[PDB]
Amino acid sequence: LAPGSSRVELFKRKNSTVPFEESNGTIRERVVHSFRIPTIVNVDGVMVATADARYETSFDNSFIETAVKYSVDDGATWNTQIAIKNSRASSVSRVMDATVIVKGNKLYILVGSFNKTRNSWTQHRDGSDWEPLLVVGEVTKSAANGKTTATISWGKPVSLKPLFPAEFDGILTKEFVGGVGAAIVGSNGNLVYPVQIADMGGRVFTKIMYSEDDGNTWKFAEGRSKFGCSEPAVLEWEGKLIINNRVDGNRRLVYESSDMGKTWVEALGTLSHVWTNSPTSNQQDCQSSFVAVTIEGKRVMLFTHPLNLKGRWMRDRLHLWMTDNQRIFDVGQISIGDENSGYSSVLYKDDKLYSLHEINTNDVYSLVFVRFIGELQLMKSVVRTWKEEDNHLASICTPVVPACGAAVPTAGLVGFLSHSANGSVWEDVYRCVDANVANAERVPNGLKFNGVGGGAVWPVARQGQTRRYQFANYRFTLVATVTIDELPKGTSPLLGAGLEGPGDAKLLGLSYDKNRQWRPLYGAAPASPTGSWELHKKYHVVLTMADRQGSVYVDGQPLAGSGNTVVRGATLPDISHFYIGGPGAPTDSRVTVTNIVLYNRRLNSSEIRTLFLSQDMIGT
Ligand SMILES: CC(=O)N[C@H]1[C@H]([C@H](O)[C@H](O)CO)OC(C(=O)O)=C[C@@H]1O
Ligand SMILES: *[C@@H]1O[C@H](CO)[C@@H](O)[C@H](O)[C@H]1NC(C)=O
Ligand SMILES: *[C@@H]1O[C@H](CO)[C@@H](O)[C@H](O)[C@H]1NC(C)=O
Ligand SMILES: *[C@@H]1O[C@H](CO)[C@@H](O)[C@H](O)[C@H]1NC(C)=O
Ligand SMILES: *[C@@H]1O[C@H](CO)[C@@H](O)[C@H](O)[C@H]1NC(C)=O
Ligand SMILES: *[C@@H]1O[C@H](CO)[C@@H](O)[C@H](O)[C@H]1NC(C)=O
Repeated sequence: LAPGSSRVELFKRKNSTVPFEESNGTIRERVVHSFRIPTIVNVDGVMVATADARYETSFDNSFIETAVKYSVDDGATWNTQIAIKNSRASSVSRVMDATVIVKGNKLYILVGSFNKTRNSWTQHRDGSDWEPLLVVGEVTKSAANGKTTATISWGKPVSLKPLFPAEFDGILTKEFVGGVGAAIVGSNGNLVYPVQIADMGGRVFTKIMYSEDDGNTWKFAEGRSKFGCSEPAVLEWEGKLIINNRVDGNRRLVYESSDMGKTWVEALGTLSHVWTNSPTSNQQDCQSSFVAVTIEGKRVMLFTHPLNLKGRWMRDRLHLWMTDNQRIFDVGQISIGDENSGYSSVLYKDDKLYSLHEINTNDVYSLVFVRFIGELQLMKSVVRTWKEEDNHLASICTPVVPACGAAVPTAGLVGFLSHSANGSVWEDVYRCVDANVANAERVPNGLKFNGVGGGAVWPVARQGQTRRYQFANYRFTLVATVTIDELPKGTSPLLGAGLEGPGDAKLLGLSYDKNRQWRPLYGAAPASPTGSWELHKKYHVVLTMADRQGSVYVDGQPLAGSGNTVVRGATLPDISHFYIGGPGAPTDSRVTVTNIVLYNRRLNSSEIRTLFLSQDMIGT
């Protein structure tokens, strides 16, 4: 966990007590084997932590009730209750998997309820022992002489089953549950719940169940995920709802929707497929928290997920990520060493960052309450860097084009390599994904390469487990200022996006040859000379790839062949990295490149001219 940060075993396995109330009223303090499925929120000043209180064993299909522990002193002190009771219909009756919403001084909890099944939910024969329960709680935060206090009265639970269609587009429905963890209140005031639906047969999938009348009605919105998507999380971004899904056996799928879920678009230019369940991505996946907060004047999203280096359900190394839907920063591990963590929750309150997440030892589970001093600190530092640079760049008077000129483009400006560097790392100005460097010597705002393999590699698939530049495969705009320093024996590489796989494939890219012509590479079509360039002279290159199409620009003008289809078929390309210069063959590209900019969209033509018109102004 960050140096400075700390934690406390808030819901301690086999130690902590919950007031279990017997059939006939008596209430007894009772030990609880494992506490799993945490969520901690902030109802009007009073901290609320909800969880599965699994009395006898950690297994899903045993006896479970929803416990809370709220507080009015930022964790100094804590009270404990049992928010929802199970039916008590057998020795496995349970309510679980709370998905929580907070509006005003009310808490709307949504849990799955089962009576006697001993197998898990997707494999049930019908939905007859399952019920979707809605429960509301109200925080009453009265005080007393320099000492606030508070109560939470919980209401009888209400079943949502009569409002669940038997059919979705002809998909027979079996059962549903909320996504797990915190959901939200829409900026339009709706109560929105991401929910996971199992059909008759075990296919699972995701949807938005919302309320525009504070709890009284619920509507199942038109759109859905792909099959294999479960435990969705949700937040609102620039008028849109963004739904991050858990995906067993594959990479995490992300969808955006602008109509409260009526239509879903897969977020291929931003967050989809970036995150995953294990280095090899074929393991069971794991719940995540995905929360919109404002830090240092700026709205970012916050995302938690373990690396699972150990695999299966160990869920070691919980991580924390922060993104503005453009850049993605890895804050670090919020958990200690090789401990096995699990489902987590993050909460920003009165300028303090916190977490409530699982720890697992021999499958007996605890919930730790963590204080993110370190992380927050680091988080502000980079939000400061994003604002700081966005604004700078957005404040450069670029030249007026014969019709101050249009702004330097910063929207979806993902990364940028300028002046800061050394012999083996060109650093990202937006502090997220640096460049790996070789045989280079510094020049203002960039590197002059010279030597076998001199160039730089901006990891794309080579990034590894988490793939933060996953976007390039859908669209990108790669920009750079260059000169050719020495003529090439034949043809050498200048700037590109090269393909994972055997051989030496490139998606789109540009090279120069012995004749002083440019050789743009458009997918697998063979390079063919075009134009003229003059050693030493400064050129503005921009490579552009969208709609499976590519274009290359020199001096704001597109070279011949631009627009050529660059990849065939439905699968997205798997870009390995972007190359600057000439990072098998002993490639010695003798060039100097400076100020490389990266965008998650296809900049436009006037946008490209803005950059061409202002490249001697963007540098750090
Ligand atoms: C209803 C239920 O089974 N809940 C469990 C869920 C589910 O089992 C699985 O995601 C696929 O059905 O999994 C997990 C889990 O740590 O993986 C915890 C949940 O409590
Ligand atoms: C519960 O754990 C606490 C934390 O250290 C400790 O004080 C105490 O020994 C434990 N009580 C039990 C049930 O043994
Ligand atoms: C309620 O149930 C418990 C369970 O053993 C019993 O001992 C308790 O005193 C009961 N209360 C009454 C008044 O029966
Ligand atoms: C489950 O059991 C309870 C307790 O008797 C019953 O009233 C409830 O309605 C049952 N319904 C389901 C979800 O099968
Ligand atoms: C080079 O600089 C980067 C950050 O600028 C740093 O991570 C690296 O360790 C430095 N030194 C080496 C060995 O390249
Ligand atoms: C180019 O895009 C910029 C910003 O996204 C915008 O100002 C301008 O209207 C666009 N021009 C075209 C060609 O649509």
